[PDB]
Amino acid sequence: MKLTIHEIAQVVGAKNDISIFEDTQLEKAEFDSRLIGTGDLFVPLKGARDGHDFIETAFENGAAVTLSEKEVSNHPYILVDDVLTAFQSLASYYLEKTTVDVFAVTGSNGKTTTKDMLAHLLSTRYKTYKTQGNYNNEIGLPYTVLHMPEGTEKLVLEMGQDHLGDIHLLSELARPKTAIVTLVGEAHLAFFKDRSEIAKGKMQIADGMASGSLLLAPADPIVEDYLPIDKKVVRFGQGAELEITDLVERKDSLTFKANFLEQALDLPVTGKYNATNAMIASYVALQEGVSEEQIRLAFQHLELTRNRTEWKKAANGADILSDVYNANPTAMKLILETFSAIPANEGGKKIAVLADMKELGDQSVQLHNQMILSLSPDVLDIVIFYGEDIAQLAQLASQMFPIGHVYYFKKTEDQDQFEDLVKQVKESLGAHDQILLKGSNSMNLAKLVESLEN
Ligand SMILES: N#Cc1c(NC(=O)c2cc(S(=O)(=O)N3CCOCC3)c(Cl)cc2Cl)sc2c1CCN(Cc1ccc(-c3nn[nH]n3)cc1)C2
Repeated sequence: MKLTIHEIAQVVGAKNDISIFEDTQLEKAEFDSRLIGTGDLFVPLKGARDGHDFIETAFENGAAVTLSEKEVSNHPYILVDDVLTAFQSLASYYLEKTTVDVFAVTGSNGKTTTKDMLAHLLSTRYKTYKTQGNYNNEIGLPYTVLHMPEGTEKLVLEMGQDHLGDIHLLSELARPKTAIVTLVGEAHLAFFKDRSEIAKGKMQIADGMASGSLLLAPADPIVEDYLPIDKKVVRFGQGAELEITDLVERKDSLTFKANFLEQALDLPVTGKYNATNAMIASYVALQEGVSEEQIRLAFQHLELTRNRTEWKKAANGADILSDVYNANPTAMKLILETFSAIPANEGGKKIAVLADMKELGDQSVQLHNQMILSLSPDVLDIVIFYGEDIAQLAQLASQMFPIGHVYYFKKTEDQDQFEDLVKQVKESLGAHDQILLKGSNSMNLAKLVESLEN
């Protein structure tokens, strides 16, 4: 991260006199104080708590400077109207400074996303960096940019949306050289009206691109009204310019042929969508001087990530939302908010299962308690709590919810009511229910999610 204090202040329109402080070359930028090391930039954001509360901890951990919306006594600080806007301005600047080629991709559906496939193909030739996990939003994307290893030649940025316009912002921020749009399987759509509005939002990905730049978009007509006018658009799907003409899905792998490729590709995954993802990633990689042979060998060893978190089904028909990514309090708040904003299926309830977050140190109990502000008796019919640090939150919810709408199960260094928790979830979960599970990744949460799926 080639950045100094005065340079950031310049870039973000610092409102304080920065010359008071040394112009130190910075190390990395973090919004999670646990990740701060010597020489870092702290970025205090509105999370489950406002990151301003953790500025002192950041400096104890070695931060050299912090962005801030208020004066910070006894520490170097960069005073701005809004930290996140500053963060985003900084990432956009960093892209201008490094002039890295940016590849923007939407839509993350399973265990081998277009973002991961594309980065993997570009890596054959180029120092390539990419969005890690699900860091694809107004916070994750700027973080990704600022974490790009010095010398990177190609940067693959996934861009997600929760509300229409989210992708416009990210595209205008990143100014992609090239973009890919894929459509997924909504199930239920949270803050989006219908499939058209979904497609509208995804096609904003081309908003920040220069005329004549390449955009891959599906053949599906839902995107038609939203096609850019001044980009080079290439469609993919049955009948379109890019097309899969043959496909064998085996045991645990798949072989397929794309019209524009000389030979079949082999992938060590299953599913239609993956062949499509492979195909469109391949096309772009070809445009970047990667050979078909390089692409074929590359796919012989492709990474599977965690299943990019979404909905599953229990074997009784219920809708499971298991959120494995990001075991931190803000991610807990946020998934609570998202899950809560989904309407319940006709005939069904909404159940949340919450377990202890880990590595919150001395602050663990209070940060769990903080989730009370994200729990609403109106939308959540049953909240079930599992762990030890989460006990006080369970108590708070039991006071704030109707009689009988909360359950707590103990998990300590000795006692463990996992067995009871499982029974209770099974008894409470109807065929038309929605159930959210969120905690750290434990063997038990994993055993639970599995007793439902089975
Ligand atoms: N709120 C909050 C906290 C965090 N929030 C995040 O990591 C975070 C996580 C997310 S996110 O949802 O995970 N996100 C990632 C980016 O892509 C989008 C999805 C987002 Cl959008 C935003 C934030 Cl700000 S991480 C974290 C917190 C609270 C405190 N933490 C550890 C800690 C422990 C002890 C002390 C302490 N205080 N006094 N003595 N010790 C201070 C901090 C770690």
